Amino acid sequence: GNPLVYLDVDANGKPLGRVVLELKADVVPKTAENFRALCTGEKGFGYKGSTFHRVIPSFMCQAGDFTNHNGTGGKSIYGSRFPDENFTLKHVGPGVLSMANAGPNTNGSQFFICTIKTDWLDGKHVVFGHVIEGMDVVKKIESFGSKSGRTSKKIVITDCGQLS
Ligand SMILES: *[Se]c1ccccc1C(=O)Nc1ccccc1
Repeated sequence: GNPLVYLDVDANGKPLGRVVLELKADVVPKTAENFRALCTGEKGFGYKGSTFHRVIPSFMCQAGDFTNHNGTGGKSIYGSRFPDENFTLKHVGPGVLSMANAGPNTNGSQFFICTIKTDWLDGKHVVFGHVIEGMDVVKKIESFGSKSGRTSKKIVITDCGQLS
């Protein structure tokens, strides 16, 4: 069974609700396992308490920098970075979960929820899951973004974990 995980998200302390994600461990087991463990916090670090630090309406929500909270940090459960597992899953449309990176083989903990179908990102970012429930929460996060990515409220993953 592919893991189901959740992120409960706040905007300036007001609960926005829950995003439920399926991690495609059947396709990208190593990338799925990293995200799953960062959600449970079982390695002693992870996403709880961290933020969506970059949000661009009509494009994406970006999160996972739980060390520096600004896009420069994060780390994987394996070490600071780990390779691109494969590019089998594509950026097919809204709700896609994709690893952020700084070029080939630099996956860490940062990730995007992508709202756009684009062949240009295929083969550059590892896709590893999708939104099962809560796309309305994603659009509320989106509502607090801006062209630059700066958010107008502090968007916080107040709790996260594994459902199954
Ligand atoms: Se969508 C997506 C998925 C994976 C990586 C990056 C993106 C993305 O939309 N990036 C971006 C879009 C618009 C402006 C800045 C950055």
